[PDB]
Amino acid sequence: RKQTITIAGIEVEAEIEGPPGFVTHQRDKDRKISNPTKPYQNHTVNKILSVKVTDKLKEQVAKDALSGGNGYDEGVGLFNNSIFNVFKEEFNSGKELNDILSSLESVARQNSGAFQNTLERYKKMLDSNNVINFLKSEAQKEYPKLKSKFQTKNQEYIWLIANLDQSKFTKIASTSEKYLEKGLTISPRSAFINEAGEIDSNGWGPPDEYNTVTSRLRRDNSEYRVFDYDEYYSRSSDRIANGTYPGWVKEDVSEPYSKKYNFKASDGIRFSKLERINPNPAKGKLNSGLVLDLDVSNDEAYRRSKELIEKLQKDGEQITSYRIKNMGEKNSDQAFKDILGALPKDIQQLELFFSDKATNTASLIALENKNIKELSLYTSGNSLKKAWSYNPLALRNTTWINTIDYNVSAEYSSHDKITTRITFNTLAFDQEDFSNGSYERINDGLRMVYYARNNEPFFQGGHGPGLEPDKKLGQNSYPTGLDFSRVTGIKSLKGLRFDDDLDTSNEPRKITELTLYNNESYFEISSDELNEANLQHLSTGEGNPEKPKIHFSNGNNTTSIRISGKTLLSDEGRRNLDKYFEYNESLRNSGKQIQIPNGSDELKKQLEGWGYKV
Repeated sequence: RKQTITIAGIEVEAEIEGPPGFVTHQRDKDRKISNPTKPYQNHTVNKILSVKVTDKLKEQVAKDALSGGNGYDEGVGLFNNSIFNVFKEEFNSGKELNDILSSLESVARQNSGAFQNTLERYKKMLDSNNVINFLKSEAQKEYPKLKSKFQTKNQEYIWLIANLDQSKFTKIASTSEKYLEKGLTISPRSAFINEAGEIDSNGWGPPDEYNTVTSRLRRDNSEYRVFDYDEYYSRSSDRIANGTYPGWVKEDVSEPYSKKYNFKASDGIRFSKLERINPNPAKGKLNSGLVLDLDVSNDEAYRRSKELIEKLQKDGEQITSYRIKNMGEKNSDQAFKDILGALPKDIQQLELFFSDKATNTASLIALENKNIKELSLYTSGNSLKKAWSYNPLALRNTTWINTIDYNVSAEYSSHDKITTRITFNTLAFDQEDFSNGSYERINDGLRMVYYARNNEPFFQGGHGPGLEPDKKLGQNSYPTGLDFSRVTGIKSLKGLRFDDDLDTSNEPRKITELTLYNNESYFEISSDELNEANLQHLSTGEGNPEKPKIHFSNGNNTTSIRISGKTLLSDEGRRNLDKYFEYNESLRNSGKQIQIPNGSDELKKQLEGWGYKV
């Protein structure tokens, strides 16, 4: 304990602390609901509690923020970024002081987007104030006779920044000292100057040896991928499309297999083989493998499908992976439980490219006893769309799920197909899960993605892992909604459990969207409303302005909530009864409730019992 580490090329004494261990209970192992082999761990490298800072280091953090350091930011630092080098180059040409116009023609026009955000790095100090005149190189004899001569503020700012004095700026500001005492350097790519002539930033970073997300990706790309690679990088959207990996070369080898399996060139079947650029002499990882595509929306590869995947066993063959491309792109109901069930007992990779137009996750993989699991749930479209859902039990014994190849961002043009992993944010249980009218199996899956596996980066979605993902799981993201639109028995949240074993040390989970099975113009709920859960449904609530959503499979059932049985409703019964309108955009037409003609009719605001549509 109390070792020394080089934070910024300079050795400093630090409170480096042990990385947490993910405690896996025997209930997780005995219910078959842990990750199946070598439990995944999020923080592969240490946190820093504090660095005992010294002037020798906080000086270098300024020299780095000014110069661009000597790493990834070495070219967008505060006094050698791209815009500042276009001015400092032109100002060294011999032209008279009127030449600021030639830099004005370089801050509008095609450069207009790049100057406005790079100017703002200085403009938080460079504005009209008495303090700036100390921070020019030697121009104290050139500024106060020139203020009235610039033809616009967009000239005067350029003549400012081209003549700031680098050796004056060696001072870190207060907020970026506390982040350095926590062990983080300023990132030169976002450093900016404040009014007192001192440096802070919109962004920081740890030293790379202690960088959690870079060390997680540098491990997961090395072990879990089947086709491993050494970098922290995501795959590019076109490497996702072309079935190709960093450090691997892909051969199409289809035509020799076409001689054996009678598929013609147009059919939407290809074989490819991946081999490494350098083979690895070690045991236990592939030096080559096969990827078979099945472009199922071509039709020919959907007729020639189930028989093919099994022919590719009985020929005496050992395929590493499959690319079920364009699932549903030509007709939305397209069935797959037979084809996706046809696979071996061990699978290394699956690329399932779902259609955005289908949104149809038929992926009940039916417990293929292990996947070494480059199980990737990719799409050719809007991968954040709130209609995406997955069955959690369908992943039970897959060792990893692809959540590194996330590519979607604001850049891409309208007319080209991006490709990315899905941000799954809802769970879709299906009709065989609620087996004999008991919640036993749904409480394995609904504990799987909320506790037993909730330190893996896939069982998380649109908040990622939080602070200490292996020890305070209550802080992590989780899939924020339930879809029961395919399991006809479930009328409510009854018998579902959302805190595991130690209810103080992790937050009880909550949900935000709930879709329920329904078919007729009404929805009928009977008397489970006394034991149905309210406190599960409040939308990540701190006193939240927004509301949860409740939906139905048929989207138009306005008539009423219908109610049956002898039982008179308790205090909690009125609470749960209100939540079926309060959260229910399909049904906020005046709170109408049809109690059947039997029993007391004990309420004020409730209807007769007849329900025929006019």
